[PDB]
Amino acid sequence: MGPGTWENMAFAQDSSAINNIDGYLSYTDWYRPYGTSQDGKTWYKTTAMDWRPLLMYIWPSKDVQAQFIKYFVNNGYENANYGLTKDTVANINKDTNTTVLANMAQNLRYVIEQSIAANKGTSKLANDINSFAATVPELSASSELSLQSMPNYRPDKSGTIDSDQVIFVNNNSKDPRKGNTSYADSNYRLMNRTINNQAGNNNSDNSPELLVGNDIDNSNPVVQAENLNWEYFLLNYGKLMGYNPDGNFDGFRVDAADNIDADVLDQMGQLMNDMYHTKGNPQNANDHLSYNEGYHSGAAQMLNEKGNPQLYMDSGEFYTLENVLGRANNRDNIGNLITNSIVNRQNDTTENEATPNWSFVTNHDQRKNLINRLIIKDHSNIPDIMGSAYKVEYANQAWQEFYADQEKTNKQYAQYNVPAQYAILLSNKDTVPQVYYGDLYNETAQYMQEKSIYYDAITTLMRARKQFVSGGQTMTKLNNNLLASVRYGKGVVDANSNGTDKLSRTSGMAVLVGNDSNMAQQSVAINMGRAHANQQYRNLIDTTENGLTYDADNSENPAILTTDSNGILKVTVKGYSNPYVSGYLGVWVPVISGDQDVTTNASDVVANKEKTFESNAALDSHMIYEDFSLFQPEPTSVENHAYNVIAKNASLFSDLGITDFWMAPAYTPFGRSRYNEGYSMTDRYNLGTTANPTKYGSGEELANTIAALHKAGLKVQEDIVMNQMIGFSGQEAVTVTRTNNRGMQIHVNGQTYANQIYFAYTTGGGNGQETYGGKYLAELQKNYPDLFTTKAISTGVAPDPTVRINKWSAKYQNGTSLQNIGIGLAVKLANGDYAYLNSGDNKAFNTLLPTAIS
Ligand SMILES: [Ca+2]
Repeated sequence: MGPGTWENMAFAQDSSAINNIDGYLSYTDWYRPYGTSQDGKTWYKTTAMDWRPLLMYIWPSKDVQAQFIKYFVNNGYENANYGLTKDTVANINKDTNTTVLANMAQNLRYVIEQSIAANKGTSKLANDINSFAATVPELSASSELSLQSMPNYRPDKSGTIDSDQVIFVNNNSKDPRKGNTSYADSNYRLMNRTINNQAGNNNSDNSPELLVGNDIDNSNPVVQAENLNWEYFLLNYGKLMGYNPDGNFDGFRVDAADNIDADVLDQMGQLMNDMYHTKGNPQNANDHLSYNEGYHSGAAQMLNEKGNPQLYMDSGEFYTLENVLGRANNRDNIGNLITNSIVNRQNDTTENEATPNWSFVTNHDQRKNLINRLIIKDHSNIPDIMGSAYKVEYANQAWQEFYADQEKTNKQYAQYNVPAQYAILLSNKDTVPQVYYGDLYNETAQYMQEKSIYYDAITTLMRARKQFVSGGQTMTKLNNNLLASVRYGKGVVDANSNGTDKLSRTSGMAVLVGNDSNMAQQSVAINMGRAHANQQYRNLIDTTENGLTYDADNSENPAILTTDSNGILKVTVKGYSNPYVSGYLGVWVPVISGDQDVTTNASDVVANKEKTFESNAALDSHMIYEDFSLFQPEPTSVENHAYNVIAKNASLFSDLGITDFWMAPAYTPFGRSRYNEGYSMTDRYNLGTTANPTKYGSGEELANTIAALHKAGLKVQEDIVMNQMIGFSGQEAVTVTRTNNRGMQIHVNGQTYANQIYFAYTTGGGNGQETYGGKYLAELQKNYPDLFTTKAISTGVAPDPTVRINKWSAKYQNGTSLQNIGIGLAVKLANGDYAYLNSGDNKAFNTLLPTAIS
C-alpha cells in the first residue's frame, strides 16, 4: 500500500513489537507501530527503537479518550493548526460524536510526534503518559478500592491496612470475556489454616491468612518442602556459603506464626528434631531455642497439644505490664500482674506445668505502633498518611518528640515505669524474657553509639537475674496498689523450703512495685522464705525523688537490711513521680562474696518423651535479646555495620546474661520498603554482599558475627519469614477478587470486583532463589526421609521435594495486598473480550487486538 494511517498498525503480532503480560495487554504499556507522522502527509517507518504508548491509540472508553485529549492539550500539546486548543477541547466528553473524537485523537498523535521530534525522544511523553494515567481511576490506585478512601477513615497505627487485599483464584476459562490464567491455578491455597484451625474445623481463634505483601501459599506441598530447604540453609549458613564455618544459626524466631498454615510449624519442629534430637532431650531442645511471634492466646493450647516444638509468645503479659504500669491515667490494678498472663504467679511452686513461653516489655512492632500514633496525631486530615502519603520527615519529627517525651516525668506518649516493667519481666518464673535493643540504646542513632536513659536500670536487673533469680515465685499485694514478687532461690521450691542446693541460701530476690504515685509512706513486710532467716540483703535498686539509686543514696532504705528469724524483710516505701518511677520500685538480693551463677543445667531437669520445650528451671535460665529496631539507620561506615558492632561487643552480651541472640531478618531488603529492615524482602537466600550489604552488613560479616557470639557462649536465632515476600520485579496476569484479610469477598463504599485479570507483581526471588532454592532437598530426603512421607494436617499429604522453587510466581501465592496499579489496566475490546496476543508460550486464545492497531 501507499503510505498512510494504516501504519498505526502493530509492526508485528508478537512480543518483538507489542508489550504484553502473559498474552494480555496493559493500557500503560507500549508497542511499535509500523510507522508514524508529524502531519498526516509524510509517514516514516519505525526502527526497532521507536515505540509508542498504547494510550495514544487505545482507551478503555470514550470517556477516557476524551480525558486523554483534554489532558494532553492542557499539558504541552496545543496546536491551533490541528484543531487542538484549550477551548476546542474544553467541553469534549463521553457524549462527543465518535468521528470527532477519532479525528481529534489522530490530530493529537501528529502534535505528539512534533513534540517527540522537538525533544529528540520519548522521555517527556513517557512522563506525561504516567501523569495522565494517575488521574484516571481505572488506570491507577483508586479503582483497587482501598478502605483508606472511606468517609472519615481513621488511620491504623500498625502502618498497614489489613483488609486491603486481593486473592488469586483459578481461571481456566475458554470464554474471552473471562480470560484464562491457568498457569497460576492451584489445587491448594488452603487459607486461614492458622493456629487451632489447622485442620479446618476449629476457627475459635479467627486468625487471618493475610497481612501485607505477596502472601505465600504455605499449604502448597512444594512450598512446604522449600521451607525445609530454607531452614536447613539458615541452620548451616556459614558452612554452606564457605564463610565462617561456625557462622550457623541455632534456631528461629518465627515471624507471623499466627498467619501461616500451621503445618509449617509442625514441619520445622520435625526437621530440627531429625537434625538435633530435641524431643525428649531438654539439653538439645534448649540449645536450639525457637520461639513463635503471635498475639493470639489460642496458640498456647495449640503448642501444648503438639508437645511444644516452639515457645508461645505471652502477649498477655505485655498488655498487662502496659495497662498496669505504663499508662499516664486509668491504670489497671497492680494485682493484674499476678493473674493476667499465660502463667498465674500468685504462688508458682511447680515445674513442667506452665506453657513454655517468651515474654517482653517492648519489641520492634510496639515501638512502631507508638511512633505511628504520634505521626497520625501530628498530621491529621491526611487519611492516607500510613499509605502512599507517608513521609520519612514525619517519623523524624515523631522521634525528636519521643526522645524529649521519654525523659519527662509527665510523659504524653512514652511508657511510664519502664524500669519496673523490666523488674517484673526479669524476675518472673516460667518464662524466657526478651529484652529490646531500643530500651538499652537510642535506636535511631548509629548502632550502639548512644545508651538509652534506661540502660543502667535494665542492665543492673539483667546481671542480677543471672546471679540470683531461681526457685519458686510468690506475688502478693501489700496494699491496693503495691505488690512484692519474690523468688525463693535455686533449689528452694516455696516459702517453707530450707533449700536443696549449695546456692539456695545466697540466691532469690524481692521485687517491690507500686503504680500509685501518691501512695502514702508506710512500712511493709516481705516474706523472703524460711530458707532466708537472719540474712543480710543488699539494696540493689531503690526509688528517690529524682530517679533511682544503686547504692541507697537518698532513698527510704539503707544499703543493707536484715531479715528476722522467720525470713521477713521490713521495708519503707512511698509513692514517687519522676522520669523513671510513677509509683514505687525496689529490688533486694542476698549479700554475697564474688561471683554467682544460678543457671540450672538442662541435663538436671525432668525429660519427657512427649515434650520438646518444658517450662522449668533450665528453660527459665535463658534470656532472649532482640538486636534491632525498624528505625535503625543505614550505617555511615563499614565499622558501623550492626554485624561488626555486635561482633566487637560479644563479651558484653554474655556479661549481661543474654543466652539467646535474636537477629533481624537478614534477607536482601526491597529498596522502597518503609524501613529496609528485612521483612519486606526480594531474596530469601542473599543475606548481603561486601558490595551490596543489607542495612546490617554482608553475609560474610554475619557469619563472623554469629561465630563471635558462639565464642562468647551464646546461641543465635534468625527471624524466619514465611508469610510474605515484597518487591517482586516481574508482573504476571492473575485472576483476582477483592477481599478482607481472610480472603472473603467484601464491598467498599458499595463497590467490589471478582474474577478480574490484574497485573500484579508476583515473579522473582533473585539469584539466591535460583541458586539455593531446593538445592538441599535431595540430601534432606536421603538423610531424613520421614520429612517427605509424614502427611501434613491441613492437606493430608507430605511435603513434595520433587519440584524445586527456583523462582516465585502466583501459583505459589494466596494473594497480595493492593499494589496501587489499578484494576482496569487489562485491555478489553469494545465488546468486553480481553485483548490477547497469541505468540510464544501464550496460547489461551487466538490473537485479538483493538481495531486502532491491527
Ligand atoms: Ca499468610
